[PDB]
Amino acid sequence: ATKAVCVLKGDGPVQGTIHFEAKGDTVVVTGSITGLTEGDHGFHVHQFGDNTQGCTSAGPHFNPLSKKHGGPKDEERHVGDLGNVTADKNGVAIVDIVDPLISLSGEYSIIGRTMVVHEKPDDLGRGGNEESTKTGNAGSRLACGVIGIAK
Amino acid sequence: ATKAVCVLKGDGPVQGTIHFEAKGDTVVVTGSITGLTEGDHGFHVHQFGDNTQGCTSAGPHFNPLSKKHGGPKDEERHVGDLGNVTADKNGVAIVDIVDPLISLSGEYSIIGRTMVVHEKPDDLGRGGNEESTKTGNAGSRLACGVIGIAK
Ligand SMILES: [Cu+2]
Ligand SMILES: [Cu+2]
Ligand SMILES: [Zn+2]
Ligand SMILES: [Zn+2]
Repeated sequence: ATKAVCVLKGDGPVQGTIHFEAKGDTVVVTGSITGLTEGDHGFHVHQFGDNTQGCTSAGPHFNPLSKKHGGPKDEERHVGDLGNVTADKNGVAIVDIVDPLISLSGEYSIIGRTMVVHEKPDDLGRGGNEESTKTGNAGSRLACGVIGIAK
Repeated sequence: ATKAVCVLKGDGPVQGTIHFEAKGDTVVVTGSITGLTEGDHGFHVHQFGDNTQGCTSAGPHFNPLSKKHGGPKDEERHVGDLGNVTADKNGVAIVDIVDPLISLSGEYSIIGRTMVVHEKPDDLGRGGNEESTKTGNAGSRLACGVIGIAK
């Protein structure tokens, strides 16, 4: 309801624990992802909490409003579009995102969906090519986990 | 949501995929678990979809009505009390459960909670000790996963 958690795992070395907390009409996303290459990595909620085929079965970006892909600060974005996390030289990205569109309740609830961190930076839907309007050219899914209710 | 899914894993060899489907006011639970010892094994929805410390962080049986532990056919049961799955001599359990109390939406939704399969049979709350009324003496948590929305 007010707190959620996600453990991201994959076939490679990328892992992390993400926490979610409802604050006013926002959700605060914190935690850290480890094992990344230094630099930016796309970071989105995908539609399905389905880990039967790794991160592949998570489906596309959570997009209940049928909008094009964007950055978290854009009006035109998927609900799940949380932009980029940035990993330091040691491969650690400290996640600190305050987002007004995702929710832990109601129609926009991300409970039971999947958090995904990507191989490449998210171009935030500015590129204008076809792939940018769906995924932001973030490339493959390095690690993922199902978003669960937390104590 | 009308469909849900769970991938079970643990520290040992126990693995399986559980599927959930809403039909009217019931949820149909199906799937398979391998790597179990022969015989019965407790099978419950636990409160938190928190895998940060393996199955230990899932918390207790999901219990919004503050009842004692029981079997799924009892009124005096936890919402998460789905009884026993049964593994054959080869360690394979076929899951086939129809339950009217768990739900995939609303107040008793198990989306974002944790499915857990246990070391020992669930005595269904009729073991005669204080432990029976809490866990059914199912023992340790062999494998678990967070319940996610499925396509
Ligand atoms: Cu993504
Ligand atoms: Cu249990
Ligand atoms: Zn997107
Ligand atoms: Zn119970």
